[PDB]
Amino acid sequence: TRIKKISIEGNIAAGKSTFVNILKQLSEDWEVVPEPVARWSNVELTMEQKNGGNVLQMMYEKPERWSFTFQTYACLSRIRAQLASLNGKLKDAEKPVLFFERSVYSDRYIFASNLYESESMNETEWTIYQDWHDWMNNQFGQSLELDGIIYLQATPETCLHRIYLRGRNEEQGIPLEYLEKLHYKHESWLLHRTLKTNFDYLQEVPILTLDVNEDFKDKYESLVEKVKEFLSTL
Amino acid sequence: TRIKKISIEGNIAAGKSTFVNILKQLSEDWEVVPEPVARWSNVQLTMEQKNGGNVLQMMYEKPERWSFTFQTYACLSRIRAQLASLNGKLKDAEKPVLFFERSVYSDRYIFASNLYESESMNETEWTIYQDWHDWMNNQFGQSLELDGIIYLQATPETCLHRIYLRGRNEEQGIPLEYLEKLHYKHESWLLHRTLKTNFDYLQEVPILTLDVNEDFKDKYESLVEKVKEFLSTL
Ligand SMILES: O=c1ccn([C@@H]2O[C@H](COP(=O)(O)OP(=O)(O)O)[C@@H](O)[C@H]2O)c(=O)[nH]1
Ligand SMILES: O=c1ccn([C@@H]2O[C@H](COP(=O)(O)OP(=O)(O)O)[C@@H](O)[C@H]2O)c(=O)[nH]1
Repeated sequence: TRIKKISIEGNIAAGKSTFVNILKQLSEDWEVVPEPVARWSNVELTMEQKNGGNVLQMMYEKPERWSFTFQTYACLSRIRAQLASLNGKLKDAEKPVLFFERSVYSDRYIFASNLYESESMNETEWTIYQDWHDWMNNQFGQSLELDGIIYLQATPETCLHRIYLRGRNEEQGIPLEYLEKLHYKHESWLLHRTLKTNFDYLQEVPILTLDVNEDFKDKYESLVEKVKEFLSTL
Repeated sequence: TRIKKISIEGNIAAGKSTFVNILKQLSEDWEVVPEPVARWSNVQLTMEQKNGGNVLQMMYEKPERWSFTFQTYACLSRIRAQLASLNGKLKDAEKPVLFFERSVYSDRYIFASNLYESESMNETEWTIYQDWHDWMNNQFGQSLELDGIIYLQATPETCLHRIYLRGRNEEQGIPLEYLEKLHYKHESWLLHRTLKTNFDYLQEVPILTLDVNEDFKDKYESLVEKVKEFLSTL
């Protein structure tokens, strides 16, 4: 691939969707793959979305019965959406960048891992999942390997506040203590670089850490400048 | 691929494992991919096999909770086991044939389908499975497309008797009425060719139907002769 693939990572409600749609518009060479599960959320037919909608709501109702199915599908959907763009976009662009909202790595090492640590996945489901994940990506990930990661870093308070603001019903019960596990997970993974994964190149992937505690919706030029400077080093 | 891939299909206990190991031995050009789930069954600690054992026994205990997970993993395991042999075997062989015990088609159109009709998979799981199956094989099946099928045909009585003889504990409760659903499924798929699938080339795939009602363990030369004659037409 001659297209640069950057994932944007970070806590629930940190600002990823907002930042990713900001980026989209700043360049014709810049293109986005929104997170498939994002699509599913809202209240136009599509089979993935019918499935996604259903499993997402079953997830809220009973995670210990639907984590493995949700996370398997959430992942496949990601891989195919990212392939679709990798292969169908930015062909005439001279500096092509593809921004992935989140990645197959946060699928496994943040979200699936959490679910297993909450015992919503038992040892068999967790082992089956990582194996399938291992294999799925061993074959298909090859054109998906990330050139860089941007980390939108927000305190859990910030995140909680933003879940409020987003006002998406199903989300309003998410406690601070949950956002803090994820935050510790992200910190470990992208800041201290302690989280050892099964994808070796990850240990050498450049990370950009961006503080998004302060609202950036109308004031984002310095975040974009840091992105651009970052991109020119990859 | 210059290797010929033939799947051996048929009801539980019809004789596939037996016939497949018979074939293995008759030629250096002839090579087998045993069904992964077959592996899992016994005991007397590879990660697939720990997973496979666990989910297989959870399947016996509660199919309506584990059918999706079992059938997802049984299938991935098959795809990767067949890829492994497709790419690592029969390189120096002049007439190379790979015999697959069962296939990704019986995974879906016999076993998964059955489970869905038993209501062990709900509409979402069934829809997510076929889609994942569609997609998994749309990408990876390309070197797996079968050149031919052999159908080992046995009455359900025969099969039941053989489940008896195999003496595998977990299997001893399988009723005749279950083996007859599968048999009707196999008949519909490989005899009347009415079972319409999502893989178009399947409608033109040559099938060899072999009566294995009579024991063939010590008397198989005419079955092998039919196989060889079959193979020369592919
Ligand atoms: O600079 C920002 C970025 C985020 N948001 C708000 O935070 C909420 C959720 O943001 P987003 O969908 O981007 O979060 P994520 O996609 O990371 O989960 C929405 O109300 C956004 O408008 C905001 O007010 N200012
Ligand atoms: O011609 C035959 C075919 C089957 N068997 C026995 O019947 C049992 C079930 O057959 P198999 O395991 O091969 O069935 P499959 O599931 O592989 O179709 C095994 O113990 C076989 O040795 C036999 O004695 N003679």
